[PDB]
Amino acid sequence: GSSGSSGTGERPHKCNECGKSFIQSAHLIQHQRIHTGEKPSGPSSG
Ligand SMILES: [Zn+2]
Repeated sequence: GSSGSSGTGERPHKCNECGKSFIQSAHLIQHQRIHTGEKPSGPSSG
């Protein structure tokens, strides 16, 4: 059991991709991007 992000000082917003955290949502909503980029090659229509 690797305890991570356990202690004092937490945020109401956390990334579901890696697990990071941010004070404001706008901060996270933007970060999550680093995980999902643009792939116009994929077959997925649209
Ligand atoms: Zn992340």
